Amino acid sequence: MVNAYEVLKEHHVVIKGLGRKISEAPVNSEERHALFDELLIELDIHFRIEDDLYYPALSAATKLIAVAHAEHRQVIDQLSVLLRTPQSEPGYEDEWNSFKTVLEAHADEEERDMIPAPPEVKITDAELEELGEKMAARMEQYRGSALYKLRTKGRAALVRSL
Ligand SMILES: [Zn+2]
Ligand SMILES: [Zn+2]
Ligand SMILES: [Zn+2]
Ligand SMILES: [Zn+2]
Repeated sequence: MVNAYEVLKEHHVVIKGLGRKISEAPVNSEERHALFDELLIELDIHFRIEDDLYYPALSAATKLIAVAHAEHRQVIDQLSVLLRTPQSEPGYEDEWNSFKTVLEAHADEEERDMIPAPPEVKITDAELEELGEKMAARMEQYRGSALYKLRTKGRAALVRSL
């Protein structure tokens, strides 16, 4: 029996783990480039399940919902800056660290304020299980479409979809 909080917390662990593997791989290595694509896939589907399923269930917390969505903008805006410095360029590792910091702050801020749901949100244990089930299935569906984009249309197309 999984629930919505566990789905998101377990996926934050995945994302943080990819971020650590990226950081540990040599700059501009084949390994680091593949790991970064893997992170983009997981990030794409993570923000979508938050925006499409989890945050709507929490809509009664209007101020924290606004902050949550603005924090997504923070991550996407920083990703745009990161992609303007390729790994072959001297300032790349500074840009990667700046992005990693913003990404890690997403999860930390969410796990402070929004997991579990804020007090204004009335959601039952049974509803959290059904929501967790829907999120887990939607994650598989979204990963399929994210991969389709990356495979058939490229990394740029996957970034434009965030
Ligand atoms: Zn890998
Ligand atoms: Zn988020
Ligand atoms: Zn969003
Ligand atoms: Zn999250």
